[PDB]
Amino acid sequence: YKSVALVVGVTGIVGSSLAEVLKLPDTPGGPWKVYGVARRPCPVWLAKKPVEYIQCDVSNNQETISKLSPLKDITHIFYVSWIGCQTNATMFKNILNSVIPNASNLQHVCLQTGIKHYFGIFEKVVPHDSPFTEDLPRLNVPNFYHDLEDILYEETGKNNLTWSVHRPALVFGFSPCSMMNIVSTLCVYATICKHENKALVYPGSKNSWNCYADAVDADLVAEHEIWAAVDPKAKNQVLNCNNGDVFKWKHIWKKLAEEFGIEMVGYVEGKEQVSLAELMKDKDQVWDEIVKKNNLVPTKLKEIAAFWFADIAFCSENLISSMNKSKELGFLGFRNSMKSFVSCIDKMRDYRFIPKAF
Amino acid sequence: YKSVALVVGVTGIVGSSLAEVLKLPDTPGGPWKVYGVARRPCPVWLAKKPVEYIQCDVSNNQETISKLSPLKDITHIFYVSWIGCQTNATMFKNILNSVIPNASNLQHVCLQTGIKHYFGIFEKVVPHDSPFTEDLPRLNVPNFYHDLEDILYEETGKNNLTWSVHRPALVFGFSPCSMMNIVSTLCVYATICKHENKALVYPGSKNSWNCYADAVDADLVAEHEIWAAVDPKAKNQVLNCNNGDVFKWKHIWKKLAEEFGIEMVGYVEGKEQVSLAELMKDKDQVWDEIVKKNNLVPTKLKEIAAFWFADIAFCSENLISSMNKSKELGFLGFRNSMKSFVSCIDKMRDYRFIPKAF
Repeated sequence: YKSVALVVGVTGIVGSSLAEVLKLPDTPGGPWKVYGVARRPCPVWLAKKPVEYIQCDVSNNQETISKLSPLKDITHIFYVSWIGCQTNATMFKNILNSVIPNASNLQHVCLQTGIKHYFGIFEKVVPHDSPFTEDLPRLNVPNFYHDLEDILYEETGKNNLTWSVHRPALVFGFSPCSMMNIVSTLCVYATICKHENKALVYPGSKNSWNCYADAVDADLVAEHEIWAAVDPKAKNQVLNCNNGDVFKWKHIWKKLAEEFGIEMVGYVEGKEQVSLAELMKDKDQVWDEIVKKNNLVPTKLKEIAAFWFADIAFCSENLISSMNKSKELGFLGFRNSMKSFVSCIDKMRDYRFIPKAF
Repeated sequence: YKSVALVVGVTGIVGSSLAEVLKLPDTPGGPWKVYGVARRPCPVWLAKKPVEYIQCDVSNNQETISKLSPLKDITHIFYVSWIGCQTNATMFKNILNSVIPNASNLQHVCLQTGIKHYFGIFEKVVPHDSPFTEDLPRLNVPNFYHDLEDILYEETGKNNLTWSVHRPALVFGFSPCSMMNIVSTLCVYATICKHENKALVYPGSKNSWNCYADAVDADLVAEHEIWAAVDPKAKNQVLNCNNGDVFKWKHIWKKLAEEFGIEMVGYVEGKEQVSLAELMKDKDQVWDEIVKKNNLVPTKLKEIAAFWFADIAFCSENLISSMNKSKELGFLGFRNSMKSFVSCIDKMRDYRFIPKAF
């Protein structure tokens, strides 16, 4: 092995893409050894992969020391755990305190944050307008992402390590474990509609129907993090990560209806946004019956879908981010966002989480 | 010489970029010989370049035959003349009728149209929504661009030639001859404001201030046309061409003010769009005095600026085009649109068409 990755959050959407992409033939930095850390016991999908799984609650300092301090060969840390204050800072500090003193060939720390935390719902002071670039200064408004950056900079600086900060847009992806996942949430809603013989009714705002939006494929995020981990010209940079294009929810919606073979009802002029979370609140038993009727992987509705997260997406606009910095540094990776969305639907079907198309 | 280009419209914004780019070291298809056709006598900027200049009114059939039929060595036609009905069709037909029977090693015809003709101001039948892709079918609405495509397909088909249709977004560029040029128009307005000690007052709509827009650098259009002219995998395709990013007029405006060292007045809530053409209607003499006072290249206001064209830009929105098709075919060329806009300002200054910054 040439390089040794510690993927913190391996069962998450991006973490699961890193485990796969790190193991492909001709991956930069390779051949890679991969340690994958997550709180749950190793999922069956990941047990069959060449990943060394470490079950660890990284919010527990002792346990993090016990399980990560023996891993002497780590060269690259990829901190990609979903970010839901002091707990996120503590988790990241735990990782760095447990590995930095023990891994004598440690080179680089990759920190994943996001363009916006929950679409900016928590952000008095006038915010920066879009298209979002990485050179925009920090505004005097508290931010959990800025607290993690500060720990990265301090710990990498003192220890002669390189750093990256990756700011993914809304992620399109799927793996057998990760929730707070937009495509899964929308596929679940489509599946319920189809089961109940109802149309795929758009519950969102006018503006989110018609505005330009962007996103990022989980695999592209993995490629971008690996690139910044191995390209010396890319190191010690804050870097956005999106698919390189724009889309509209209205087009995703039509595609979604088409893929499920159901009628669409788009935005209806004058009709106000309604909560998808509200529409779905009494559907937990319906979901149980769908799983049974279609022999799906048993999931609970609250585990596979986050309707509240779709609701925020559908009252958001003006959130486009730029890839000019990455491109000007030589990263020309992209995805067709419409093709990426469909590929996630296909993947959920292939893994039996939602019914087949026919 | 390996390849022999006939650049129809060499004094235009894209044509002048093709003449330059076709002559760079290590240009695909090279070394290129370049014939440049335009109606005016050879400009002094272009006389010093290794371009064989052909003065020709291509709307005159006889003259086109007289001047183009002796050019036996042409391999590639680049039809990039500005498109202002029967006249545009006739001009293109003239070119093909004059060259196809005479140029026995002719390979390829590149046809440049646009994403929209004059931002769609001439387009009953419900138009296609954006982001614009090349697979969207033709709608039963007359279109001068569709008439030129039809001639391309018919003439290339019958003669065993390959074709390309390039659909540039709004072009950012500058050369010493071309009008209907957005950056020039805005630099001229900025120059007048500065001369008169007034602020750079935005005269446009609210929506065009705040909406996402896109554009294309003239040099990137040249690179894209050359790529499709030489890459066999790219041939016989309709292909959009933009810089790969998005911007907003509000940000361009601030940049424009900054570059001229003048105060900005942005969009003012409640104030309706006013015509820039109207604001400038009695400025022809003012422009003469600015040229004199700053020793600029002598231009007439009506030749260097098209304020009406800026006015259309500033009541337009929802015109974003996709580069996914080109990227998926392996064309990864891009520009930072904000940097491209500034480079055009720099170029106009360098060539002495507008005053220096200080």
